[PDB]
Amino acid sequence: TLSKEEEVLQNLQSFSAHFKQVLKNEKPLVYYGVLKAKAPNWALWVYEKPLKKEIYMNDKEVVVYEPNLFQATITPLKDKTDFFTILKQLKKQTDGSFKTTINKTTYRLVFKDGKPFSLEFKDDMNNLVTITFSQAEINPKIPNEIFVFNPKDENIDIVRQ
Repeated sequence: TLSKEEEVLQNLQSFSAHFKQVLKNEKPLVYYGVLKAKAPNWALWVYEKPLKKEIYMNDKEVVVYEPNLFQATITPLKDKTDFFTILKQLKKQTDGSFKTTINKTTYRLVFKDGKPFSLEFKDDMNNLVTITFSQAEINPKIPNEIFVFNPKDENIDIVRQ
């Protein structure tokens, strides 16, 4: 009664992948990085190119660290919308994609060769965000400390918005 993709989501406890992030508008400026996610609701997005940014996320908040600025911006989250939460919520659609809606934003996951392949949603400006995964790993061992925002030094301005 579970498809192969449905079993992956049921059994999933961690995930890592390289990603390409495209936002559709004037000219596609494409961001590249690495994603690590882990139960219960932890996620880390490391952008490597062309800008370096680290986005730590859990159930309660998101931390956006901009090393070029020596600044971290913290936003409390009212809805659980981290990557692992979304996956554990997806339901299979008639077209074979997977979807879920959280706070009026619909997220669409497509699989390929048995692994998460792409994630698509509108941002809060109604712009379409497409994230494509490569070198995807199902249930890798990801050490917990990777997820701890450790400045590490203390030049960092902490901005709350």
